[PDB]
Amino acid sequence: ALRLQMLGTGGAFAKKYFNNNALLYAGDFTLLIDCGITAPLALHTIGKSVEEIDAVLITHIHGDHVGGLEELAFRRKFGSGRKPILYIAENLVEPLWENTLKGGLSQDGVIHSLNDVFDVRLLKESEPAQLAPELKVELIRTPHIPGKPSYSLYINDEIFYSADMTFEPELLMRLVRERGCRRIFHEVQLTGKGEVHTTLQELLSLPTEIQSQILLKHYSDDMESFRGATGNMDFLRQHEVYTL
Amino acid sequence: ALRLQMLGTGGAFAKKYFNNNALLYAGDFTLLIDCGITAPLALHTIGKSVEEIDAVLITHIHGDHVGGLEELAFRRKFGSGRKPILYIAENLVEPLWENTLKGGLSQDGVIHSLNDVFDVRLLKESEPAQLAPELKVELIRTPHIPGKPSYSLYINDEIFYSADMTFEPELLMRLVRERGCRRIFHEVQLTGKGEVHTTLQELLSLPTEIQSQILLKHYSDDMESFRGATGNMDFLRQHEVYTL
Ligand SMILES: [Zn+2]
Ligand SMILES: [Zn+2]
Ligand SMILES: [Zn+2]
Ligand SMILES: [Zn+2]
Repeated sequence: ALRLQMLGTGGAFAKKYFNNNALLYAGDFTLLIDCGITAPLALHTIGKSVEEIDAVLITHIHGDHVGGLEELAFRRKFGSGRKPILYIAENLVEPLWENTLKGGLSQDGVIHSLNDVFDVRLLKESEPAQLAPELKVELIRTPHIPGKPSYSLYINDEIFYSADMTFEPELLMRLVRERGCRRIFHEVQLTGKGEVHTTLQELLSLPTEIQSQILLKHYSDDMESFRGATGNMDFLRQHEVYTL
Repeated sequence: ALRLQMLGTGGAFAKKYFNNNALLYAGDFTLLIDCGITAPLALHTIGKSVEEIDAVLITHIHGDHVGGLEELAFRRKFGSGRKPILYIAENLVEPLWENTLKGGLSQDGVIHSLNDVFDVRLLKESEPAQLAPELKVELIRTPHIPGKPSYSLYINDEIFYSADMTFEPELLMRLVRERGCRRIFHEVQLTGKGEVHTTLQELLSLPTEIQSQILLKHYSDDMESFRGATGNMDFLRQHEVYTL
């Protein structure tokens, strides 16, 4: 059975919680979903070696989702030398390398492209990929920063992992209505206007049945002020291991 | 009098110590020297608001020195809106923006260049700059990664801050002999071959008088195994406030 453990559950600036990055365990296969500036410290905190990461999947380009990749890449290069598999949309490959990782990683005789530190495997929007015997993943293009591609994930045909996105209640409802969706992991912006994130006020306007599927992530340091005030939804606990 | 507090004293992969980033205090003026993936968490740990950072100086492009700049930039943009001053060599401006920060920070109507999030002030190699009444800083070009510009700092005409560099004992000796150098903060690679860092074995070959000036930084998680074995040198303590 698939297992999920969040390395962190926090929004980009939270300090009680690490960056919102997920570990999925399918048998011996370990997928890291996003790898922010705190992911190395978070891995250390739960006692997980970078050698145990079989693949990394990148949902969009922001420091709390890609800022730890340089450390992961170098440590694997200097350790066993095994390049982690990197799952990513084609339209994020060039920005991730050319505008994010190249500055620190590149070195004349040594590292020239993403392929020198990762085993790059492109995912196509709405084309499911069997990552491992019990782990199927489908990218869904969703909005976050205008003009920048960002993605959510549909897992094993029944788990929606929102990653970072603005409010899309028809998407949620359609996944539950047409695609068998049973569990939803949704980011939430607890205070302020939802310009590039989904607010708690927005999620509370969802129908009761959709709220019952939702565990909340990517949240700020005031999360404890809201415990018990999220209707039928609840907050993911950082480092807890969930089955499914 | 000038004061120094390391946000972290660790090498790039250390987990007992944060990334090797320095705070300098000259009266009310606060300079951050480098801003790695751990710098936001380290600032939080010592209770320092990002609003108190008056300027940031970048010695070279690596995640443990620039990987926290995206979070600093965004938090200042969304907070008081005051752009931090960024001191940097001209030949690092384009790689820092185009190949490191642009991917996550850029946004069509909003952020197009480094100047949209920083007040960029170029430093010239070997041209001292008075940052504040009691803080003069001079970039010295030193080797670290072949083909990449990286810099050390000469402060108030008498403090050498090595930042990241390979072994340059004639430089040290010449600064002590010709330029009045009284204190040296030097990176150290405790184990392994010194390909892009200075090893402890190398520093131990320095003359006794030069060792007496040196406090060690950028060190790995096995630092405590070496305490008392560094001749007349000693290890910097993370978060201690030093006068000078
Ligand atoms: Zn995020
Ligand atoms: Zn984001
Ligand atoms: Zn370094
Ligand atoms: Zn470096």
